[PDB]
Amino acid sequence: NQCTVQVRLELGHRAQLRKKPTTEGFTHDWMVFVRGPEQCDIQHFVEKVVFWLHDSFPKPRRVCKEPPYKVEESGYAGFIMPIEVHFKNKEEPRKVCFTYDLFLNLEGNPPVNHLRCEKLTFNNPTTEFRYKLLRAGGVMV
Ligand SMILES: CC(C)(C)c1ccc(C(=O)Nc2ccc(CCC(=O)O)cc2)cc1
Repeated sequence: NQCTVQVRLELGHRAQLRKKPTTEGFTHDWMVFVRGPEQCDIQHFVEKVVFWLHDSFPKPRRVCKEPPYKVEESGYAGFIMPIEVHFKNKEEPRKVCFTYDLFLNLEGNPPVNHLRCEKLTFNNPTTEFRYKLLRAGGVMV
């Protein structure tokens, strides 16, 4: 049964100036996401993604149960965004948290377009979960 499976997640964000600062004077539009690499379907092993926005947002616990795993909002400032990626796994681990640095372009700088690549290593996953990771394009090591 000895077996290690690796899968890849990409977290990222885009930010630029709003032309029309909003009804609460929002200077930026931004978008944060979680995705797989090209030709991988992370929906096979990802139950859901939860984006924990700033406490100042309405309903700041944003849940994507299916792709795209993304939040699009307007704001005035960057903040640290907890992101939880829940797995379709019956044993441990059930999820992984990331602390995402959602930063905006200030002082009329070009738009932000950032990607953070994360490798997840699953040691001795169950038969069922191993199947999901490999279906998603996971690789045995
Ligand atoms: C500077 C600090 C405290 C980290 C921070 C950082 C960021 C923010 C921010 O942009 N909040 C916000 C911005 C837009 C909205 C949208 C409200 C709607 O849909 O009507 C709600 C809240 C607030 C505070």
